[PDB]
Amino acid sequence: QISIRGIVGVENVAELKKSFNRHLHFTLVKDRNVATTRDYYFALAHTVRDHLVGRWIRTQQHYYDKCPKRVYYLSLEFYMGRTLQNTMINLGLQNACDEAIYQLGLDIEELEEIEEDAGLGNGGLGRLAACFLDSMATLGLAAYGYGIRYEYGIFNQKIRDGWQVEEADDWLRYGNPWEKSRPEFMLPVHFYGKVEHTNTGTKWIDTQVVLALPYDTPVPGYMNNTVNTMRLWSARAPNDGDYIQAVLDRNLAENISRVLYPNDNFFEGKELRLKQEYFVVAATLQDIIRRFKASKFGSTRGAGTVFDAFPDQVAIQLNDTHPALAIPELMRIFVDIEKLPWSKAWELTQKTFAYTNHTVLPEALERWPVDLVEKLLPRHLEIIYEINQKHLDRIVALFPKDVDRLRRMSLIEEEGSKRINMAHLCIVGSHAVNGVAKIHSDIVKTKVFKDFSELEPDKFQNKTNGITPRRWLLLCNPGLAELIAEKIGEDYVKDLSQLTKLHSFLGDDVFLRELAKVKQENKLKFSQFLETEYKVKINPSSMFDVQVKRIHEYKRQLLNCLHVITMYNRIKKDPKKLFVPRTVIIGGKAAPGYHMAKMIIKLITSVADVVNNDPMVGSKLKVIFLENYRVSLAEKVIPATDLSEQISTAGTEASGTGNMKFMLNGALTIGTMDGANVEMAEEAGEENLFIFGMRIDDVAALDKKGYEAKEYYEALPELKLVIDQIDNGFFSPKQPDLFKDIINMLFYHDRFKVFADYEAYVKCQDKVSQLYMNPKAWNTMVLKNIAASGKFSSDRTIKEYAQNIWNVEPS
Amino acid sequence: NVAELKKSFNRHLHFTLVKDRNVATTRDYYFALAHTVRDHLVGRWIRTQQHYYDKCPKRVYYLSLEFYMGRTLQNTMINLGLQNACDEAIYQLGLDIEELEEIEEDAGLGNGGLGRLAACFLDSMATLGLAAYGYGIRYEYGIFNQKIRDGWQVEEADDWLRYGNPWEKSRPEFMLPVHFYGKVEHTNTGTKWIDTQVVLALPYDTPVPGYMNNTVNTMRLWSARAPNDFNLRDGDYIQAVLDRNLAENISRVLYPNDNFFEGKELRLKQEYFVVAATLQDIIRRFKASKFGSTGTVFDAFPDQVAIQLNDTHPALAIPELMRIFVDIEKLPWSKAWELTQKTFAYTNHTVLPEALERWPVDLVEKLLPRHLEIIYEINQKHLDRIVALFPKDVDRLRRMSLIEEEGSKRINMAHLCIVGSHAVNGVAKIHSDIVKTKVFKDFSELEPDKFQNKTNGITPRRWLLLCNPGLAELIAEKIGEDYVKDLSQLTKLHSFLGDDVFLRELAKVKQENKLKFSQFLETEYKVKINPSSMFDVQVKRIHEYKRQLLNCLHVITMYNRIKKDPKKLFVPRTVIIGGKAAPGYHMAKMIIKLITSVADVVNNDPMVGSKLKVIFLENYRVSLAEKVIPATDLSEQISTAGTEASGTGNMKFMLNGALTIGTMDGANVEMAEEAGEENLFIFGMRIDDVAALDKKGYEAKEYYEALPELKLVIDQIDNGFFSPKQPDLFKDIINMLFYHDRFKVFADYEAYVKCQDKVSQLYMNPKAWNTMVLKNIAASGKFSSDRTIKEYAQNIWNVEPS
Ligand SMILES: Cc1cc(C)c(NC(=O)Nc2cc3ccccc3cc2C(=O)N[C@H](C(=O)O)[C@@H](C)OC(C)(C)C)c(C)c1
Ligand SMILES: Cc1cc(C)c(NC(=O)Nc2cc3ccccc3cc2C(=O)N[C@H](C(=O)O)[C@@H](C)OC(C)(C)C)c(C)c1
Ligand SMILES: Cc1cc(C)c(NC(=O)Nc2cc3ccccc3cc2C(=O)N[C@H](C(=O)O)[C@@H](C)OC(C)(C)C)c(C)c1
Ligand SMILES: *Cc1c(COP(=O)(O)O)cnc(C)c1O
Ligand SMILES: *Cc1c(COP(=O)(O)O)cnc(C)c1O
Ligand SMILES: CC(=O)N[C@@H]1O[C@H](CO)[C@@H](O)[C@H](O)[C@H]1O
Ligand SMILES: CC(=O)N[C@@H]1O[C@H](CO)[C@@H](O)[C@H](O)[C@H]1O
Ligand SMILES: Cn1c(=O)c2c(ncn2C)n(C)c1=O
Ligand SMILES: Cn1c(=O)c2c(ncn2C)n(C)c1=O
Repeated sequence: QISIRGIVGVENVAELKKSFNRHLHFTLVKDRNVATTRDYYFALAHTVRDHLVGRWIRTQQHYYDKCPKRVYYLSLEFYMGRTLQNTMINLGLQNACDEAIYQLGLDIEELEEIEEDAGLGNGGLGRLAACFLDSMATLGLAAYGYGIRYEYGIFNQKIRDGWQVEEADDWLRYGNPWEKSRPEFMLPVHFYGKVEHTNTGTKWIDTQVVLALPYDTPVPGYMNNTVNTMRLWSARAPNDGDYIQAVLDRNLAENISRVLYPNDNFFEGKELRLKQEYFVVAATLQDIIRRFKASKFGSTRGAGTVFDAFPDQVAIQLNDTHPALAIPELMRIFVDIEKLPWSKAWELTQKTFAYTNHTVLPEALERWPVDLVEKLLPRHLEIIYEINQKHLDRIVALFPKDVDRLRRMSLIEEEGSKRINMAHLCIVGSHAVNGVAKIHSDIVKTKVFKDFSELEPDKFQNKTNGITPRRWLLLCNPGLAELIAEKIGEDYVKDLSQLTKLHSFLGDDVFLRELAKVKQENKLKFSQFLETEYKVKINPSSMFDVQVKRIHEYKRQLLNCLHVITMYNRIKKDPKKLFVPRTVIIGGKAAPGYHMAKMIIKLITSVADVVNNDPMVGSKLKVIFLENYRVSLAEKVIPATDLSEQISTAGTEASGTGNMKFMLNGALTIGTMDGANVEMAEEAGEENLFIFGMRIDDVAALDKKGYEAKEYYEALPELKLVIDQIDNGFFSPKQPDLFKDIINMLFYHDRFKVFADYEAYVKCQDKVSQLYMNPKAWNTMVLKNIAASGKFSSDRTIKEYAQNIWNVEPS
Repeated sequence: NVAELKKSFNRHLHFTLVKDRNVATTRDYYFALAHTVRDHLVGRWIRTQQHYYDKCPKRVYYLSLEFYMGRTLQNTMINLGLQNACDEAIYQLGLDIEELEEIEEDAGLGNGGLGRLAACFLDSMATLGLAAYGYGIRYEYGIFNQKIRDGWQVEEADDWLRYGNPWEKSRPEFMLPVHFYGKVEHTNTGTKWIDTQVVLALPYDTPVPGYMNNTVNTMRLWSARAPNDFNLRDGDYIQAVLDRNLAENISRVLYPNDNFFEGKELRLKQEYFVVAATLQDIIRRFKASKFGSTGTVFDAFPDQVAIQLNDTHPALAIPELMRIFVDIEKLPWSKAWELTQKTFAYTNHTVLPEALERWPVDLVEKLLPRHLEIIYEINQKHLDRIVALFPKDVDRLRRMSLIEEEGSKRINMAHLCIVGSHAVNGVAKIHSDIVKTKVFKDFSELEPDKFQNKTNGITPRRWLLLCNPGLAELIAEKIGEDYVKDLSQLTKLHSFLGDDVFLRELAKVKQENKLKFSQFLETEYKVKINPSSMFDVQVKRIHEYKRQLLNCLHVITMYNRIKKDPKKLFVPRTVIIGGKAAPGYHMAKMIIKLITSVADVVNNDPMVGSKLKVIFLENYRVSLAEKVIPATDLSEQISTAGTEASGTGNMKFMLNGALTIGTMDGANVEMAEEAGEENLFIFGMRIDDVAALDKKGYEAKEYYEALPELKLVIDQIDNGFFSPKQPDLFKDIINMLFYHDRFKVFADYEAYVKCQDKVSQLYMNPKAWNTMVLKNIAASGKFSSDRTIKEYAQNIWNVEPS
């Protein structure tokens, strides 16, 4: 990275200070005598952005000059977090900027903390897109992310009287120094209208128009010359009763990009959401085609622009089914506008698109009513019906007698209200389909889409998820990054598999102590934060037991809560008995319409109030509901964690990525054999994780036999006490019936079988406590996790997409 | 200097626009230049703020719902002395600065004269070194863009901020809360206005450079935003977020009415919004000042603050200041009221009844319950004094009340402004006299010294140096450039009377302007323009009182004369009429359609040819005014006597070498006083003649029957000559002219046409024409807004130019 001492190094810092002062003066228009911390943040942000402009421009020129095949990552979500520190690190500028800011008499941490998260995602899906952008830039791929510039991202969460409340995430209030508005590149998007079938062919007419205006954010590679782009579209009314009302009604078009739908793993079939999906797809495809036509591969024949080489120059990855409309939109452009024959257009379409499936939970599946699609996108409905007809004609030819197979494989679900199965659309319109962990990809291929995989074996793949070690180690845990570098060099950042070199320090007491010291420093720093936000006295010798992720029945924060109450009851039963102290932290947002998740939050805060204030418990056990969990807060809590809770019901968590973050940062994992937890066990050795509970076949057996929650309740005395306390008002004395809905769910409607894993979970937790009392054995197991975490770099993931799906090479 | 401007341009294109030159747009170049120029005033902007903090001059706050600012690039270059160096830098970069200048959107945050006065005043106050800020609303959409479709006005949203605004700086850190609705409790710790809805006011600051000095003042415009904090009093999450639009709608769009009151609740919200944010900001600045430390600190407030109310639109400033002083700062009513009167002054801009702001009490009670209480108390103490002085005069109470009781009760906002201000002024001598001695006679009798005149003015930066550099240069070469800061120096040009070499130079400047504008006209309208024709121009908002219709009758009169005798001598004219109609103003829209209909016939009649062409000049606005005004030979200023409070277009034309045809109305009267009445083409009824015809009764039919030329014109309009596919299209106009014409179009037709004949005669004698032009230009000095501001400063604000 850029030097700070010596002749040149002194000048580097000098220039940065000069640029900072120039921005404060000319850009912010403030004298130092009236400037605030926020002004200083913005002055530094502009200074840092200026430092990547040369590479950003040169990267665009390079892609134009050499025509590498381009990768377009199309997603409704990019969960980017804060940009300042990540950019400084990737540009090799952090040391120099740190020094400049220090010499100016300012506190760099304070400036960095001013920045709002770009919270343009819900959880793992959106964050995967963000990690992927970093990795694709670091590997030199010609890759752009395309999404929506929501005016409001994921809501800011507060807790009031123990319940979640939502506030608007007004992240653009003070502006965004990391985007460049580019209205000259605006493109039209059409809605409603009708289809006309005339002598000149099929026309989509009488439509309403909304403009898509792009905003570009730079995506710097780690220590290279690549600066890629994230292009996010914002909706505007076209410029073309009551004049005043007509002007105000421009708000209706602009509402398309107003707010991120705050649902994680849950389908809500709202018209505004469908508009968002078509909006991002239509603007993105027009932009991609425009760039292709301007490129050196752009050429024209009698029949118009030649698209033969389009899939040799363009790969589009569909992040879940949310941008599934890209398939019929590309066909619409090829057939209605460019006049290609259907067969040729369909062939080009399949070669262009690949689809990533991110969940098998039924409630998450996009099934759009046909009548809604007919109203909003009539031509796309026609095109989808035609795709389905030609799809089913092939199936009839292959399997003349199998009538049910046609029903199973149709893109249309015909019962009651007819709906479009967007996953089926994505499968037939793409050349590759992948899941996000071995266990999940297998379920996708061999169970959920069995009929499709049988006819096209080689279509279905696995690409196990990953995380970027820039944000999720170098940035969030500089202490650990430094320790690792001291022992094995700094080449691990670009090749994370080099972490296996840490195995040379097995049995090295000095290293095991240094590792523990890093964790302790992180815990002390985070404990400062906790004690300023919450009325709690944190026991500094306690095990930090952490479950942070979106609040879900399938992720089973509720199971964790049952264990918290169990520990509480053991303490009250035997005050003098040995207890390994814990700070139990549970955090995450509930989708605002998700009743059971909101009840689970209230249960946790209610339990916390009892546990934290019981003088017989004291420093043995404290419980924190960590508010407003999001990317920047994840960067704080993850490095401070000793035990990572990854306890989804086997078969429900497609991959997980929080699990990987915790593993890389020195926490041990308690979890089920679900998602990538299975592969973490493969890499580190199963005995080096705290694995428990039903596996996917055990869940299947219990489903076959039939799940009777009451049997576990009657059989397990400790469970009985916990449940009776919750049901009878022990945790809600002013409102004894408060948790009725949770009890009813647990006993009669628990699709995720909390009680069935309780016994194994509590036994497993007891083993965790035992190991924690032996620091040498604890930290030895930690070392074995960190040293085996290399597979989970998103650089590895991206190389696999590049080689086996996109057909592009790292550069 | 040139070398560094080029370097700065390139740095902004690279780092600010993030563009390689190989993919740059013309707009990119405009923005790179705009940032380069803005950078040159930042030092003085910051140091001006420091200076006002350090030395504590009394501050002037110009509070207006409108700032009709036009474009900023050229104006800034001129005031900083950078225009010539920028032109050369841009030329060396292979570009044309005039092309870049055309990229900029107008800041069209006004309707017409009232908003443009505020803009001229900001330039003048900065040039004179006054510690002055303009306070208004940052409308997301300004005055609509006007298109003409099938001869009719159509409106398009003025999306002026689409590509950003390089001449503002957002300052969300200085946001302030504004309250609406709610209810009042009169508690033992004071009156509390509670359970209100809150809207945040986010300020955006635009620099206001003085001409060639060290002053850069500020225009601070507020933008509405929804609050974020959760309230325990707090449905669908998505809908709740979308509904933030409702609060943000307050600053969405300028109400596009000129001289017309529309009592919409959203407009009332706009008025309170600008007032509450502005007063809060002024008090914050006051408390932080050296005078903020001190029996109350506010004793010095009116020695440190003047607030000027631009018309009654920010009238709520009076009860708002009382609310803050009494409810928040805990001052006794008597002290608060004393301080309030000494702080505020009010400018009245019209006596037309349809323009008068009268808010229904029930609307104010709902939206601003505490302000209604305060207005009632102001009124009670007001009427108590009147009863004490005139115990037997019951009707005088009715006349002077702030409340009109007749059925639907309403608040007379002008009355509120009068009682709560120490000074009230009209905007030209004729108008200020009517305001004092007729409209508000009851008030002036009790407080004679309260009522003043301040005749309007225009800035000679935008309206001479910028719009007409040839004329500015020519004047400067003869008498130096002291006239820019003291326009009365133009009287020195009188000495060049009889200098035929100079008169030819003057004529050549006009001719160059005409050729350039002819190119614009041929580009935009594809009509062939006769270079030797008199450019006869009426540009201003479309109004019955401004009488574009009367002009149209003269146009048709000329057409008919040509068709009746094609061999006869005819002095050729290009007749240009332009202006926007308020969208709800039916008659204005009919008048536009009549003009475009007449134009279509006149322009395409082969018997007429190059003798006469007619243009409806589309999308009239500040930047287009700068193009047409310098190209004008004859300026039309033909409002009915007593209806135009002042006018300012009239002054612009006079400064730029046009002769004026007009009535003795508004400032036209003072233009005649300065230049000599014989050097204007004055015609028609005077204010006393209009009163006499009102007394007698106006019967339009009598003029129609007595004047053969009028009859022909009217019958043609009436019977479909100008609308053959829609013979009765103009029925509404005809009905109005005969039975409901409050502005007496026919009554001035004869004098108007006879006057127009004299203009044509003079235009055939270039020496005599240009002699009269010189006498107009040389007598235009009074109409500098620098003169106007000096008088406000001395006689109203009590501040000294610096
Ligand atoms: C309208 C405006 C214009 C400019 C150029 C600035 N930037 C700026 O540096 N202004 C100031 C510089 C100062 C330097 C030395 C001493 C005092 C200075 C004051 C300002 C300045 O504009 N003061 C501000 C003002 O007068 O509105 C704010 C910060 O002060 C209050 C909160 C009390 C109202 C600011 C902050 C506002
Ligand atoms: C996303 C983005 C990023 C950057 C850094 C820029 N700015 C910029 O200068 N870009 C380019 C520079 C080039 C220099 C030499 C040769 C080619 C260059 C191309 C670009 C560039 O980004 N080209 C743009 C693009 O690829 O989207 C536009 C202008 O081209 C199309 C309209 C055809 C799509 C632009 C304009 C867009
Ligand atoms: C034959 C002829 C030639 C030309 C060039 C013109 N154009 C024109 O406007 N010419 C003049 C411009 C002047 C400008 C300022 C001062 C004096 C000017 C004089 C003329 C000019 O040519 N004057 C002529 C002359 O002196 O004979 C005629 C037009 O003037 C009278 C009608 C009074 C006889 C005209 C109008 C006629
Ligand atoms: C990584 C991350 C997630 C994904 O976590 P899982 O435990 O895999 O569900 C969700 N939210 C945030 C803020 C994250 O950083
Ligand atoms: C100066 C001006 C006005 C005022 O013109 P009047 O003829 O005095 O009514 C109105 N609109 C614009 C754009 C102006 O420049
Ligand atoms: C639909 C959706 O958000 N799915 C989520 O996707 C992420 C990223 O692949 C997975 O890690 C996670 O297990 C899964 O729940
Ligand atoms: C209410 C309103 O806009 N009034 C206008 O104000 C301007 C500026 O004072 C005058 O010149 C003009 O005659 C008058 O019509
Ligand atoms: C029942 N339900 C919801 O209602 C819901 C949800 N996520 C958001 N919402 C509204 N999930 C995951 C869910 O299971
Ligand atoms: C009747 N009327 C209007 O209706 C109107 C207007 N200005 C705007 N509107 C709507 N004027 C001046 C007017 O006289």
